[PDB]
Amino acid sequence: MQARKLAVDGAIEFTPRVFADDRGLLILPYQEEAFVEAHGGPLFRVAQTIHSMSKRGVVRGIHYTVTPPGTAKYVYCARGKAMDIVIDIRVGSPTFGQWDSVLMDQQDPRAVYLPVGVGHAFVALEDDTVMSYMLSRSYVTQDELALSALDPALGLPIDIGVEPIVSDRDRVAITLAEAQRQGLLPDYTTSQEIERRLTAVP
Amino acid sequence: MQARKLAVDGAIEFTPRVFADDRGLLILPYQEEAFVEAHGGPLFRVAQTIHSMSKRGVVRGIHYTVTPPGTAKYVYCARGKAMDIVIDIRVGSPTFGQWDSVLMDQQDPRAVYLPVGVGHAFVALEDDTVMSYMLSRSYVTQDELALSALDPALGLPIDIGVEPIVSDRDRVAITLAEAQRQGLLPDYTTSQEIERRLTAVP
Repeated sequence: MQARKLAVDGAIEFTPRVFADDRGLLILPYQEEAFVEAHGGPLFRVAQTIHSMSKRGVVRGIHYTVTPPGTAKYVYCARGKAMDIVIDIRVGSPTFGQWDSVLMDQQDPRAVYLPVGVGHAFVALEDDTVMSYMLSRSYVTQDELALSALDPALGLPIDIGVEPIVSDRDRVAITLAEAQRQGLLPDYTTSQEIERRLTAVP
Repeated sequence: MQARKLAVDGAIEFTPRVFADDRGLLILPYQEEAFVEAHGGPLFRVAQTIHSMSKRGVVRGIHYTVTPPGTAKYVYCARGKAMDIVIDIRVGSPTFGQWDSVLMDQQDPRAVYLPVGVGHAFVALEDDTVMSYMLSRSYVTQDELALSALDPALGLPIDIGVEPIVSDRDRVAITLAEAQRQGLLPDYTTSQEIERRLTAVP
């Protein structure tokens, strides 16, 4: 497994080796040793997993959790192809306002660790695209917020030659800048404090 | 999410609700609230995850970890269709020698919790069948053992109309009864002690 630090502080891209034989294939998308090497502590205790399947051109996001309590996540594409996007919405971060993207396909699988306090989005590049997540806390509707993924200011890589397919909840989301002004974005220091507790060595 | 106790003591089948809209589908395969209600404590800390893809007719198993240290697992089928099998190989268990099966498909997805010390096998019923696992311990070859899935004493449902595709290691694995005589099986009391430690509350 190889790890590569992303441009959003603390986010990490993991590239597992793909093992093949006459029965099929195997990857180990999350590995404690590689994870600790790159992050400095183990994964958060897992509270919930997600399996989402999307049609081509679907854009989901930008999603984040009110912080505190916040949520850290670990995601990979288990079927199909996605452009995964991490957006740094943590006020005070050295990379605040920046985003980075990871192409996730089945030939060269990659997983991404999303720190507490960051935003997540993706676009499905094929039908039947499955995004598989581990989360540090169960989804609580009241704590789950969104930002506009289509915000021309951000210029996310979510246009693939078709009209983006977006839920009304994601479509009506306020922009990063509006959320900042309203005091709705996570604080970087607070997010790192929470993250350090979630990923502490037991 | 609904939980159902399987015939192997401690193994549990979870059935998540499938949410659908014009973008696709979503399930939450692992949910802490439901899991804690059914098992009595939260999932083990996740040491490693697995993404295994198999051709139709592949039979993997029966697999278990030398105990101690043992491995507990949580598994679901993320693509394709599998007959998932849990086999109670724990000497001293009240359900020793029994097995149960869970049909894992994309229409009515089900996940299974496998206690420490049990055996696991499955048959892929479609090509490109993906089995997705969370494990309590990283896979160590020397600690990973096999039992015969074709054992006439068990009568596992693993022949589906094509010649089974089986690794050489699985093909020559000894039977459960023979492994018992040889002293190679997990002990139930030991297994339960490890499981209690892994899944303790706070």
